[PDB]
Amino acid sequence: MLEDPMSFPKGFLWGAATASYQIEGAWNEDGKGESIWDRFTHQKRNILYGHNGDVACDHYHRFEEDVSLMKELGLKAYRFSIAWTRIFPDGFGTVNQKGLEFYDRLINKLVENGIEPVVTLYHWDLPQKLQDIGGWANPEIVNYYFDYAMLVINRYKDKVKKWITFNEPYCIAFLGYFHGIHAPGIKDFKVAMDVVHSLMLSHFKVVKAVKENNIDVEVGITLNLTPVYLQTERLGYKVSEIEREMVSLSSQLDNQLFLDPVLKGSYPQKLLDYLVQKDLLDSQKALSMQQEVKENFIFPDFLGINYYTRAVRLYDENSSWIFPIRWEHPAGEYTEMGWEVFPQGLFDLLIWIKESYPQIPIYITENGAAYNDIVTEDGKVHDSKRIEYLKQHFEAARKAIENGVDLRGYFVWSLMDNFEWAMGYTKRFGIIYVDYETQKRIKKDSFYFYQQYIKENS
Amino acid sequence: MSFPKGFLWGAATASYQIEGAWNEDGKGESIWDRFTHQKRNILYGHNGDVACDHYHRFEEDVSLMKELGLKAYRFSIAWTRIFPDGFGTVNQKGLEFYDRLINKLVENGIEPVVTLYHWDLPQKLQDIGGWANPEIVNYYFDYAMLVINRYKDKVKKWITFNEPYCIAFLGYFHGIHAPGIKDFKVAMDVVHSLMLSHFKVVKAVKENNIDVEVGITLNLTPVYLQTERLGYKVSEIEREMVSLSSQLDNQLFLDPVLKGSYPQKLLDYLVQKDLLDSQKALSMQQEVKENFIFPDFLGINYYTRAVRLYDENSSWIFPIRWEHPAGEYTEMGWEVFPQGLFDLLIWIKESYPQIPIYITENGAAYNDIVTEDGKVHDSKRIEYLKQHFEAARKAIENGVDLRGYFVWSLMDNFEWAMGYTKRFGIIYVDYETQKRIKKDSFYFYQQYIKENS
Ligand SMILES: OC[C@H]1O[C@@H](O)[C@H](O)[C@@H](O)[C@@H]1O
Ligand SMILES: OC[C@H]1O[C@@H](O)[C@H](O)[C@@H](O)[C@@H]1O
Ligand SMILES: [Cl-]
Repeated sequence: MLEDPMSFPKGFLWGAATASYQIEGAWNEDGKGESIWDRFTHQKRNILYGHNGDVACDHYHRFEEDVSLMKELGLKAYRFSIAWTRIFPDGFGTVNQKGLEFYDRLINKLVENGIEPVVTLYHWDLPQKLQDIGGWANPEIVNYYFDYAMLVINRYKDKVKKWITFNEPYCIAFLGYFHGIHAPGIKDFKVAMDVVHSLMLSHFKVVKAVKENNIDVEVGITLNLTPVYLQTERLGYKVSEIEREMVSLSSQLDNQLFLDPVLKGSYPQKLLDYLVQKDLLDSQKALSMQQEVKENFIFPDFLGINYYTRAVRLYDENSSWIFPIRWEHPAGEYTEMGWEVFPQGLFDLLIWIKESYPQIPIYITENGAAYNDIVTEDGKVHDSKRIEYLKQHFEAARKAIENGVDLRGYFVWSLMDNFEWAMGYTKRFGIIYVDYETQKRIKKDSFYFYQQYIKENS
Repeated sequence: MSFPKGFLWGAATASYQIEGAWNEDGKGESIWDRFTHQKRNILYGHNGDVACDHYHRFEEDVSLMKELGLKAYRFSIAWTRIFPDGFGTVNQKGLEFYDRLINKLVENGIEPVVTLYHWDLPQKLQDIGGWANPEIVNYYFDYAMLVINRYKDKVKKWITFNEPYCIAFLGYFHGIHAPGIKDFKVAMDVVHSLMLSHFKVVKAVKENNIDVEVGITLNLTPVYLQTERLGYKVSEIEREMVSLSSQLDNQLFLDPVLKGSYPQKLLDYLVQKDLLDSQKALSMQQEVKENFIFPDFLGINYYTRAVRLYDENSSWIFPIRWEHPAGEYTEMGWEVFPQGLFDLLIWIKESYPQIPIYITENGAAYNDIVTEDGKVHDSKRIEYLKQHFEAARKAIENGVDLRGYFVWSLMDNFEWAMGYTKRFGIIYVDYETQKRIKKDSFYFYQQYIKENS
């Protein structure tokens, strides 16, 4: 007998996500200090086409129009980040009132319109003045971050009930400090590992203070997770032990390095051991890292997940990577990022978290796709592939819920086309198209699709 | 709007990829027998010792061709089956194999098209420098003329080389193909040995009034600018540097083959970057000019395009990087882009002297699964072929002298450094049993040939 389909729970947070550097512009206005991304994009050869976020989507100026679009869409929630440099131009010291006033006005406008604000405290825009003294590799950054975080939490806790300490610490550490393709452009694995640990301790400090002081907000963190699959199993071959081990270690670096500390109070020990055995990490640091996460661990209120695609990997002795593995690209649909469209990966990932970690509310804090959108003569954007991407992932999410995953919300990346970091403006993820010459917002077909989807699933 | 009368609908294979019997009947060792027998060279330690065992099973395979309704079949002759040491003693068992294959093809009304060299140089000749040793040209020529003279009554189309780009750069620069050397200057030597080898064969055929056609197969990758995809203005430096990268892929072999000179701006760039001795640049142009002869046809292997853009940070020999456009990709990580085949063919027609063109390879790798009822529902391969057939048709409609189309491949086979992990066949091969299973694409193509002939 047909029992009602499990649907999205009541109160499920259908949302859209942005980040301060990617949309705000006004990079030097009203006392805002220089961020590491201001510095990074103003230097040669770091960004495609020499693009920068000086203006971006001009959201600092046009936020009222953007909240109006959010209201039209029927978003239950909006995830955005606060620019540390608008609050503390120098990272610490004097507070910039005009920065507070911007966020006061944005947050109030959201609440007036019935949209739940969800704030990312750190989405990659460290004050350049703190980078000048080591940045995340300097242990004292932990305290400067904490002071910033508690200031904005105490200011906005009446209206903002969900706080994300960090967006994607994997990217911050390894892209910012190992690969150097993101600000601050450093290229040193051991420094990247110091950063990993600084971010964890920062996170725990904020979670601990909210709990200890009985502040009525929820604190979580956002991790990018990329489910890893074996090409050997795709081919129907037998998997060797060495391949199983090496691919698993590569998966642990992507997926468990932050998940394990955040939810279980320890780093993945096999990965740390490997990194020590390959002289990529000092034994003394591996040991102290482990001791310190255990000492400081506290369980968060929710887990945020950024999901886009999977990886398919296989053993490769000849590889120049830190593990003897190579990637394979399975046949199928790919985005302008060269990312495989693989909704099953979202389902598999969510089931894996349910089965492998203590229960915790989960939010998908980012999911979306980049297509080379064209504005038609009638001023429309017929982004049918984006619609299909989103429909399929929404259904992956539904199915996870049907299997008892505690999913409480879903934030499309992005509300609007924006500055895609080192790729500049070349990658469009919006459900709203932004003409960068005029700053006109054009609703893509995906906007109308999402609007209807929310209506039918709330 | 129709395919011309007598259009050669075909399928293509290569000796090392299908034959097996790698050391039977006195066959010499090739650089691919050596390459696959060293560790770390091929995925999963795969080798071509057995492959599809076509050496033994060719009669079944020819019946499948007949069933398919192929007008033509492109295959390669293994030099090491004919001259085990590359020169000297002629092996009769080798000759007898190609005798029987060619006879069986002709008997079934299928036109044989022979690639003389599809990458399997005798190891004995590599021992003395291979394609970098100028004497190779004469060893190759003697092999070529022997087989041409033997089979010219039944084989009217001969391809000197399959993809000299791959031979030189993948074999002698990147070293991911046999013989696994990594030296760009040696690769440029190889480029030139291949061009002179080509001209020598074309010349002897025409000079001796041998009634066959001689061509060459080049892999061509049409190149597109990400900057144009984004609707931005193109800078002069990007246009120049991406253009140089396309010339290395495309014009480096086309220009000598059809026009009798190498692309000068590329040579100049390679000289400027100490990638090519100035002296060699000069001699290359002079020697190609002296030996140039126009061929009877051009073979094109087309699979995909490249989208490129400028990158000063790049570690490649040009300051460029690739972009991956949104769309469908194959198991090779290749964009499905049938427009690239049309654009490429219009470009050949507009840029070079008129010449019959054959698509000597086109196809796609998908991760084929045999169902529980013994079928393979390769609907994506069907879609791939359908769209590329339509691009070929559009090229004809627009005045391109396209005279045939060979699907890569008749059957799943050894995909070089990827081993057996990539399946390009319209026929599935179970390597444990050597069973051939017709994929859905087999019947699609069967029907398409009947409707377009
Ligand atoms: O690359 C697409 C998006 O991926 C997310 O993980 C990041 O948080 C965003 O800042 C980025 O724009
Ligand atoms: O990569 C697929 C195919 O591409 C062609 O260019 C080559 O001639 C074949 O030997 C190869 O298997
Ligand atoms: Cl309080």
